[PDB]
Amino acid sequence: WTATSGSCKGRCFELQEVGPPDCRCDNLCKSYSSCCHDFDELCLKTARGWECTKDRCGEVRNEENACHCSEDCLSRGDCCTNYQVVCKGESHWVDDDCEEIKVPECPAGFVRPPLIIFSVDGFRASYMKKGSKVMPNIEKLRSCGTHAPYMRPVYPTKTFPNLYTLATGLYPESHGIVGNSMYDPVFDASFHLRGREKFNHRWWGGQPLWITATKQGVRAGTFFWSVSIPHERRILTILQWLSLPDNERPSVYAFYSEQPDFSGHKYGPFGPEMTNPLREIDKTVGQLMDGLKQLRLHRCVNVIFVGDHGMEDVTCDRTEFLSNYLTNVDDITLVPGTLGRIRAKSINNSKYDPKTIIAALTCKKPDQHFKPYMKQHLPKRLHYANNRRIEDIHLLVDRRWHVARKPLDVYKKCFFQGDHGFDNKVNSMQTVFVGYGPTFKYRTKVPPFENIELYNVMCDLLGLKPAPNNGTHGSLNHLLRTNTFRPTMPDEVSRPNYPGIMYLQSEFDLGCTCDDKVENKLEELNKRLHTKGSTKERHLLYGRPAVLYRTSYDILYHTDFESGYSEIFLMPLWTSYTISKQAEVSSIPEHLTNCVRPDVRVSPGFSQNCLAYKNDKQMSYGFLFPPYLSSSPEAKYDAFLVTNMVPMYPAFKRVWAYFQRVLVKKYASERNGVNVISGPIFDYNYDGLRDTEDEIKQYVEGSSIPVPTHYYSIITSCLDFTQPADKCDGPLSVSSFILPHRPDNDESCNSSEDESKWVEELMKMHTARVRDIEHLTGLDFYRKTSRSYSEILTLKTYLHTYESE
Ligand SMILES: *[C@@H]1O[C@H](CO)[C@@H](O[C@@H]2O[C@H](CO)[C@@H](O[C@@H]3O[C@H](CO[C@H]4O[C@H](CO)[C@@H](O)[C@H](O[C@H]5O[C@H](CO)[C@@H](O)[C@H](O)[C@@H]5O[C@H]5O[C@H](CO)[C@@H](O)[C@H](O)[C@@H]5O)[C@@H]4O)[C@@H](O)[C@H](O[C@H]4O[C@H](CO)[C@@H](O)[C@H](O)[C@@H]4O[C@H]4O[C@H](CO)[C@@H](O)[C@H](O)[C@@H]4O)[C@@H]3O)[C@H](O)[C@H]2NC(C)=O)[C@H](O)[C@H]1NC(C)=O
Ligand SMILES: Cc1cccnc1N1CCN(C(=O)c2cn(CC(=O)N(C)C)c3cc(Cl)ccc23)CC1
Ligand SMILES: [Ca+2]
Ligand code: NA
Ligand code: NA
Ligand SMILES: [Zn+2]
Repeated sequence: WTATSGSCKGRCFELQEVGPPDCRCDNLCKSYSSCCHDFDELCLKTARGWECTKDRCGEVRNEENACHCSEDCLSRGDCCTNYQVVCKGESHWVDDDCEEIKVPECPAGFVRPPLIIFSVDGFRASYMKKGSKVMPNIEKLRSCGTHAPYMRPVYPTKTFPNLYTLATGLYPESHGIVGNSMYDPVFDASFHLRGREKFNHRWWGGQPLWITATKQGVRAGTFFWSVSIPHERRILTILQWLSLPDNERPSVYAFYSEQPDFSGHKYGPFGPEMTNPLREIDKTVGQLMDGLKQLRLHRCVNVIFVGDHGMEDVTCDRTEFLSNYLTNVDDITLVPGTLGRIRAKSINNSKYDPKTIIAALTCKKPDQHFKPYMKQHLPKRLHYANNRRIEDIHLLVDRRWHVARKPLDVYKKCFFQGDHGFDNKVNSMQTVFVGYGPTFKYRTKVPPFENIELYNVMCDLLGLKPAPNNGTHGSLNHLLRTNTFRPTMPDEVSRPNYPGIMYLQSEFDLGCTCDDKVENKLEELNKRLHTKGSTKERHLLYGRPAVLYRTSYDILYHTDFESGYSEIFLMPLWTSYTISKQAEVSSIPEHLTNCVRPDVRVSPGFSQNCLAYKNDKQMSYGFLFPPYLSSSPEAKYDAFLVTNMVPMYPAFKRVWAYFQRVLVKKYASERNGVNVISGPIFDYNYDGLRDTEDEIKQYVEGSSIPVPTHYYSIITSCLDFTQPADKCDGPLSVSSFILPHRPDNDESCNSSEDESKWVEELMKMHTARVRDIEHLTGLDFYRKTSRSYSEILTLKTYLHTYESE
């Protein structure tokens, strides 16, 4: 209930929100039906429109006008944004040459440059270039400030998950807004795009920037606008707030545009009707910048122009129907469209089974345009699993397609031509970032980055300490002229042991065999030097990774590779080796086919055993440093040490052997050598974080050998590929993956074919940032390079996407 009998006189767009039953005058009151009776009359004036004309100049102040062209309007802060151009001979901001802003040029009483966030919905990254002729104001921000050629949204590339990610620096799984539509089984409640449940504070996790600001005494504009308030009025309201006395004036502001998303859904991303919405957004940007210029704030304020996601061509005839796959289609609830989420229709149904639902959806039609996944099997780069609101069964839909339950859902709901929501590495889903202002760099292009990184930078821009988030603070320091946050490397927690030869062969009872019984002073000293780390500078190029948790591990050196061997997990945490462009691939000699060798530096009690693998009918083993890449027949024996062995499903060994035998060499040829770090990952509770030993759900049968959920590799080389990986003078180049360790290759529809037809496609899907592997392993890589730490942070957030230009 609202006693809407109070009045808005002198309160229009008030910054504090008044509590019920008293009526509201703030920019959100409409959306709650809580505005005072006179809100429209007083606060939403429209008379005479939004622009000054020649014959309004000097005019007597008429209070009924939307904006003013009277002589006192500058002092009142309520001129039409074009007042000085029309009435005072000034130029539009867009018409002025750009001049570097080396220092903030702020009026007296400004304690910091204010931040204005200009957010646009559905603004696809290619619009920056393709629409550049019809967006001169945006083009000037882009070319004169700091810009990325695109910014990567989070998955799902929907509106609510992305806008709230932008505001919090968190993955949707951590902030809680995991879709525009959600069911929370603990609340037993639904969140919708349409309605009143989406207002309840229990849905919203993390700490959004407006809250961070307020807690630390930085004043925030009310960030959100009821949909019916027109853009011109949003802008004028912002500019009016900018004229408040020092003590009352916010330091951070937001503007939101429902366009171009609204038209893009109707017309597709490049429909001819899309030009006008782009012109209109540019005009709003012009109005803001002209208004800042009139207030002498145009060289004081930092402006972020930022999108939530792009837009793809999608029409009703490209819909897959679950009714064509499932018999029991009435026993399921589907969240439909550009992603699919499936759960039981009734909790009381004990005949519901996810396993049979997944199988019925798996590789069933030759052209199938979606792929089912249990959520823990989704590519780890999506970070889309650790929330009770994310249904166990997920459908990843191909770009340009929809999934629906039954054909009736699509005609008792073609309307639309555009949609978004697909995999966040899809080109069409990429969106925009431009920063302009004293704190941003001048005419600077920065590499593409993820939207999770921006919360830290907005905090930096405002002098705030960010709440804990998923950005990597310092990875975007290269966007900024100053205010940089100077990160330090985390301290190593566990130091390694360096074991020497401590055990005789006969102390081992591992049930292993090796035909290594084939037998010299110069060569003997040589092998000893290798085992003490003589070749280590070759294979460990960036220092050893640091272990950031408490554990017991050994560094083991070899001619061809170095490893950090965990006495707790009984396998390496990491294995590091360098392959030059000139390296040769050899085969495993016939006599060495089943060779496994005890490692005389490591006790029997901290070793794996061959008997466990013999007894476990489901599990085989592989090696982290591959025998195919040994530098010599004698060095090959090192690759068969029990301390280089890891458990692998036969199905997964198909993937791994092809990576090891074919792809590593291919990369070394293409990249002029590669340094490789590989190892296991244990993430049984799918939180994206290293498991402790008590969380491991699966062991090699009858043993304490834990089974990894995933295998990772990090492949580094020189950015300037004219220099070899092992002699690189400058920036580095990386690609990584986190491959799911699965007992089958059901994920890959073409897997009955030769690995050359499917394995690389699987790996590309499971591409990863080095930072993702850090969270999953508790390791810290690139500790000893010649590069600055912020540049290394940028390299660790890099994701190799495998999309065309
Ligand atoms: C991305 O960045 C984010 C932010 O840094 C990372 O997320 C953090 O990870 C931490 C570890 O997983 C986690 O720390 C825990 O804090 C617990 C207290 O949690 C509350 O308080 C915080 C602080 O205000 C708050 O943020 C939390 O908010 C969550 O939950 C609410 C409502 O439920 C949501 O609104 C909100 O969206 C958020 O949900 C997300 O996180 C939770 C986990 O907290 C998930 O379950 C959700 O699905 C969702 O993803 C909370 O309101 C604290 O209780 C924990 O301590 C336990 O474990 C420690 C080990 O140190 C141990 O000492 C304790 O004994 C304790 O165990 C006990 O509880 C167990 C569970 O019942 C029980 O089994 C035991 O027997 C014990 O009794 C823990 O320290 C932190 O909360 C989140 N923060 C956020 C915002 O998500 C994220 O990891 C990063 N991702 C990647 C990939 O890097
Ligand atoms: C980008 C940014 C960075 C840091 C702090 N804040 C930011 N922004 C976020 C977007 N803003 C809005 O006004 C929002 C608009 N919508 C859409 C909405 O309401 N519809 C009905 C479709 C939102 C939906 C959500 Cl989940 C959250 C915010 C908004 C401005 C502030
Ligand atoms: Ca985990
Ligand atoms: Na076996
Ligand atoms: Na298959
Ligand atoms: Zn949309």
